Amino acid sequence: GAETLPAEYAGGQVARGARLGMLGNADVMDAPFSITSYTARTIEQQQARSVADLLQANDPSVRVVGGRGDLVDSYTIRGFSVQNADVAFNGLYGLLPFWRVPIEFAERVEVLKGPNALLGGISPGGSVGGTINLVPKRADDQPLTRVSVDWTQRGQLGTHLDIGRRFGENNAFGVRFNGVYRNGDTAVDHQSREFPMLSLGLDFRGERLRLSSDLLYQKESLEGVVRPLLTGPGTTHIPHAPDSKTRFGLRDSYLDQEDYSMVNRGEYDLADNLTAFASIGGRQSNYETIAANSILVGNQGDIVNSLARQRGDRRTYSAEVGLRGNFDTGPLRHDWTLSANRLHERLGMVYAFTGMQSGNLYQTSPHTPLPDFSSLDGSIPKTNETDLGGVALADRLSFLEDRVQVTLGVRRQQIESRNYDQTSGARTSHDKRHVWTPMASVLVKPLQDLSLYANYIQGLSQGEAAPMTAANAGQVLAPYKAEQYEIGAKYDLGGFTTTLALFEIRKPNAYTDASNVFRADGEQRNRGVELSLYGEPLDGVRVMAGATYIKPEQNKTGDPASEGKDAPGVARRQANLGVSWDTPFVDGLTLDSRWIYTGSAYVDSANALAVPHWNRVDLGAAYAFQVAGKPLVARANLENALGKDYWTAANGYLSISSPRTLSLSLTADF
Ligand SMILES: [K+]
Ligand SMILES: [K+]
Ligand SMILES: [K+]
Ligand SMILES: [K+]
Ligand SMILES: [K+]
Ligand SMILES: [K+]
Ligand SMILES: [K+]
Ligand SMILES: [K+]
Ligand SMILES: [K+]
Repeated sequence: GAETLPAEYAGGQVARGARLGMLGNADVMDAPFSITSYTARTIEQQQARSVADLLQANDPSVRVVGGRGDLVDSYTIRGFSVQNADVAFNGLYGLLPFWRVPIEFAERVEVLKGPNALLGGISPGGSVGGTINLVPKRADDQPLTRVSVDWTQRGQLGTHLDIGRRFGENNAFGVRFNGVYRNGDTAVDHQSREFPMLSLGLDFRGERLRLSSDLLYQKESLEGVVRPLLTGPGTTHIPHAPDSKTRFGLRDSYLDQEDYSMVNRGEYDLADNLTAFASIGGRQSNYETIAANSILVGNQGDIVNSLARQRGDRRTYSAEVGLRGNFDTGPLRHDWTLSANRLHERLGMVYAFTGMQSGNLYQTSPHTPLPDFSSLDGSIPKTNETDLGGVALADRLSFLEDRVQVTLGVRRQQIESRNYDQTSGARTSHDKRHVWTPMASVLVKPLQDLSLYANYIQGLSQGEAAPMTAANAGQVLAPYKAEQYEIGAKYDLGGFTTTLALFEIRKPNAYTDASNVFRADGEQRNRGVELSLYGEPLDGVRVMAGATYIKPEQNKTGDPASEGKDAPGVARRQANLGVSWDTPFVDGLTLDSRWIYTGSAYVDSANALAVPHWNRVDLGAAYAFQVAGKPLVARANLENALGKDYWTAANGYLSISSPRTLSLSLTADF
């Protein structure tokens, strides 16, 4: 079925399938895309708390910007940015915590590489690099009464309860609750963090009727907020990264960020070859912050911290309804889906940038003045209203005993947004557009264990508004249509799988031309190769490895200083290697190592500002034992074991590494 949880692959660290938006779940070997799905077991073994913790440690395609000391994580995938706000939830946008998705309630975290507008519609944030999808935990038949306690340097103490029960005839009903409370000093100087999280996953499985409800509350409170380093007009070189414990932004920064959501989902089998489905959900997101971005001034590490207060009240609704069925026109099977989706959001987002305070990269900042930001006090006005709605039709044509599979789709995507000035309430912009966006794929299975494939699909982003500097200040540009071609090969030898893919993604870029009109006449052309190996090649020895190579060409810019140069914040080379080993010499003892590599990259489109490659090494240990009939597992995670300090490049800015960080936990099942 479309919604059946894909089984775990050999080794239990990844799964055998993942969601393809409106098409539902597909096995890796029947997906004409590059998909990876990480399991709860991998989450729990690595003591990963966020999407970022997980993807950075394991995935060769994903690299994190911001990091855990910052209020936000973003992701780069196939040399494009992917916003945390663009992470899906069972294939739906707008329902997960806006700045940073927690994963201690997740059964899977999945990554579909490359744009996928046909499959899911436009992402709220306009991301086209790839779609990250979280699958919520459900209650298993066996009852779960799990408690764990944890410690993370320097003094964060936590507790996590995971309780599940199924009930009724044939265990038709499921209830799974997760609660976390984690609090205390982080690894970084003068920083502390509080984190409460509550989730519930509720399901009913009947004969023809399948229902679920997911609820989530979370809050992230920071005392001390790490922020990026911006390049300044005459930066000529990027200083060497400081000790990752140093905190060189605003000493008395804070964040309070709260997200909560609910989504209800259903299917009903109207006949043996016809199923209706729908989902309705929404999200409230409350944001309060004072912090500062650090700006490079000169070239020996001096900075200026540019202070801001930001307050946000964000209210999102997200829904889908559709039909899927199947028929035969002779030797050909049709598996068709007709879907319609809607995201509606009202946001108030106010800010004021006041304060410029001198600091240094190599120094943890002292207490400094907090400007008077009381002009943002009171109720937060509406600053934006957005409505994204689409209708799609797809058909997977299966031929020759399902060994050839041709998928075609088209979607009509509507976009509408209105903006209002934060001070005056004046209507500033109103964008209303539509785009038709198709896909086509083919997959052939020469062997049971070998799949070859090609796809074409697009990605959409809402057009930018012209900066106030420009001749066309305020004017909203047309949507950016990204286009992907990909081919690849997947080979499953039973215990492990190797994949290869080649892609290209072309996308318009906007810039201010030499006559001060902001135009989307730029083109980026990202072409790359991806290689992966995963599974359990020997008994008790699990491996996840991979490497990418990408040429992220700014193939059209006008400006000769940048033309045909590399897009900033996009390393050409990346790789990961992870090994998890059950020691045959001690019962219950498993040892993990990981190596993460990121090649050199640039911060600027002229490519005068390069930042070096980097390496991180992680070490883990888990020890499973019994006490009084009950299973316990003690774990250790050592992230960045070598204590390396490194910049991650982005476009016009960089984010500092986290320090060497030890986590310990004990888990008990009752
Ligand atoms: K899934
Ligand atoms: K890995
Ligand atoms: K970012
Ligand atoms: K998308
Ligand atoms: K959008
Ligand atoms: K957004
Ligand atoms: K824990
Ligand atoms: K706005
Ligand atoms: K590069």
